[PDB]
Amino acid sequence: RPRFSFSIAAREGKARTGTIEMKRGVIRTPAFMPVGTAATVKALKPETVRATGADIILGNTYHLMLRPGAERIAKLGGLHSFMGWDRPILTDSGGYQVMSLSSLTKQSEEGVTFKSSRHMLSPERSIEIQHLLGSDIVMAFDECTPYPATPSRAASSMERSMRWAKRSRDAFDSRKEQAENAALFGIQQGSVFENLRQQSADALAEIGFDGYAVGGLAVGEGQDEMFRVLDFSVPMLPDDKPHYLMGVGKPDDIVGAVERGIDMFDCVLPTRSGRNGQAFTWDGPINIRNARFSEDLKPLDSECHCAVCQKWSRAYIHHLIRAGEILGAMLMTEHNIAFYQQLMQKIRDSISEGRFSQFAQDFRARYFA
Amino acid sequence: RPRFSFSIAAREGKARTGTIEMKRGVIRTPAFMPVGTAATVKALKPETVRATGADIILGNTYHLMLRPGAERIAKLGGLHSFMGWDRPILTDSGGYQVMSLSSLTKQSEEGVTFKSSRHMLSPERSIEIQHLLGSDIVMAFDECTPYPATPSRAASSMERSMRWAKRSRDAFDSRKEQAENAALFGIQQGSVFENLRQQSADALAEIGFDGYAVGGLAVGEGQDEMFRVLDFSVPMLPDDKPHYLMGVGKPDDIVGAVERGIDMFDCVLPTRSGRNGQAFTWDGPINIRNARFSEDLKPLDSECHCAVCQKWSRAYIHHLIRAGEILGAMLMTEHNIAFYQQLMQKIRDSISEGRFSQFAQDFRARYFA
Ligand SMILES: Nc1nc2cc3nc(NCCc4ccccc4)[nH]c3cc2c(=O)[nH]1
Ligand SMILES: Nc1nc2cc3nc(NCCc4ccccc4)[nH]c3cc2c(=O)[nH]1
Ligand SMILES: [Cl-]
Ligand SMILES: [Cl-]
Ligand SMILES: [Zn+2]
Ligand SMILES: [Zn+2]
Repeated sequence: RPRFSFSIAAREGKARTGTIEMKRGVIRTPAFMPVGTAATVKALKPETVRATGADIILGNTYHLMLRPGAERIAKLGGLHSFMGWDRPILTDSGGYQVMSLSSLTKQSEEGVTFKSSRHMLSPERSIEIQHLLGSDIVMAFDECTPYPATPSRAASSMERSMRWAKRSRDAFDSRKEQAENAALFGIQQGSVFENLRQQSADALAEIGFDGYAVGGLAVGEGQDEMFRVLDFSVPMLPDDKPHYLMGVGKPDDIVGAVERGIDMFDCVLPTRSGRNGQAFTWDGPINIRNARFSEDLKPLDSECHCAVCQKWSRAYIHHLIRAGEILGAMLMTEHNIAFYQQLMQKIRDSISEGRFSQFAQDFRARYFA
Repeated sequence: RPRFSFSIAAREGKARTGTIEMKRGVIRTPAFMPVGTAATVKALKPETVRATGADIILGNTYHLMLRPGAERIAKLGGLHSFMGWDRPILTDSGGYQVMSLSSLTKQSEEGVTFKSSRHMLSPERSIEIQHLLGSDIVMAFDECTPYPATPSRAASSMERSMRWAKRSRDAFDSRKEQAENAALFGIQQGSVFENLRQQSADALAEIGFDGYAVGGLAVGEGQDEMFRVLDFSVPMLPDDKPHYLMGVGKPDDIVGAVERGIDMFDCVLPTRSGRNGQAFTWDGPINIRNARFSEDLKPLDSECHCAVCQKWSRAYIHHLIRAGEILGAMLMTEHNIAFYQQLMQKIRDSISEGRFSQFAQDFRARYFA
């Protein structure tokens, strides 16, 4: 098995489908990564995550460095062994979460100091933490520019991120075992500004990465604006490497992003909203807590192939979620993650068959009916 | 498959091992029933409950009549279909839970009126609710005498329970489909008083039941007293029918109760304490939240055959429970229920082999070391 090999099997417009081969497994693209922030995809055993179709999951440098700790996880055998997921794991670098979740932060050229306990993150420390975790796809340490931002503020922020991208590249390359067994992705910044996105793409390509994330989106800009930025931003990235849209998103966001050349996604929506009673269906989301479901014997979704829809009724799941029962969170989450994976499968198949445009149209007409 | 057939395969002293054959499955005795009060064994899919070795689970008339409702469950196809457990279910009659959980209660010869919403329970209504649920083993509607009680108060209480036992018998027998497909257990009362326990046993035997529960224990009396009462109470029950000790208990309680002739048990301890961080092991319970487990790579128990102990470390489960993660509750609960089932299996095998006395001694020496 290779360290990292991306092959594009088919295209339709800007959309691509293919595979990333890595030592711990193959990732089918476009891919959705369930989020496992605290070394667990919430309410699911890893075997269940796999059974839904997931090829890779996401972990977080920020959360794990605090609890249970990076050195501790390494001492225990690495993140894969610790949580019982033996397939690829992508870890975010901490750059977004530190600014989102920390009470106090101090930003400088060196990195970010923060209070959880006082800690520091820098390109070097982030790469080392991800090494200790045993991440298969390592993200460069970046700065997610707040939205909105003035052109000048976006520029200075993006430029720092690019300097941090080079430092990330160097730290990764200095660690032989990491460079031989893992991959490193760069993160494009530049807010909503075309010239800055271009400068960022140029800087990242000059350094060279295994894949390229579009950072700084899904930060409150809304779908229209996100799509507008993707329209010009994705073509700036190297065509022959994967394109990863961080933190996206709703099913319609995913479809539109694939139409614009994105290959990889992660989002807490299916897990979090599952726990909250929202189930995804081909006819749009439903809230299972609604009284209309109290005696509904149909499964959550009429076409869904998941184990939950094969066995339990809306009425039962309605009862569980109303009662605050853990099994309710389990079943809703398994269904939602399975729904997301089936969406990705339909996307892959339709691109492979040259009918993705029709799929996107059919999907939207029904989902938003 | 027969409606209800109890066969005793082996004995040692007062202990027995055997089988109850019912239409939905065989129950190996002595048996432990996981508790599924809200139509779910908390944090476990039914397939997982079965994988641990459970032959039968317990449901509750009181909880289900309130939420989601007995007529509703019947309309949806019955409790088995609703929750996805196709094997036997025993339902308590509501007599204990109504007095334990209701804010206001009014007791009379007719039954008990209570506030959850105002509701009523009587022998007739209880049997009908259990019919609507589709219970395989139906409990008579009784009164659990508070502890301590004066001899006279215990007597009047037990006598009412016996009148209610006859009414339960008659209501059950009047419902052809229930009488043909389910079994009915009577419940012995009489507090801690030998003469009252005898009068209760005589009354129940005169009426005739498929099995006999020892009621009115595990109500704060402590193990020494519970064992003292079991010493004289169990021999009063018909030898050729199952003996069910309601609400018991800790592993040592179960072993001692089997030594005294009990065949069936139910308790929330393995599930509830699992969620709270207590794991059962052959060397006694441990609290997985304790810092001493933070880097412990051993499984919860060194001998346990469960899926949790085959895959995950104490260190990981410690992290999950500390983090408030749902997977922590899932794994702890699966292990604890599996532990209880392995205890029952060891009990059955040792009685079968005529070495139960030695097992009880060995178990206690190690568990309490
Ligand atoms: N390193 C790095 N990580 C990121 C994570 C993100 N996540 C998002 N969006 C998440 C939005 C969101 C929040 C709650 C529920 C659903 C979706 N945007 C993000 C941007 C970045 C980024 O620029 N750099
Ligand atoms: N119908 C009926 N049901 C009962 C349920 C019981 N449950 C118990 N004990 C439970 C004690 C308990 C409580 C919390 C955690 C563990 C154990 N004693 C019980 C007695 C009766 C009884 O006499 N009649
Ligand atoms: Cl989540
Ligand atoms: Cl429980
Ligand atoms: Zn489903
Ligand atoms: Zn175990």
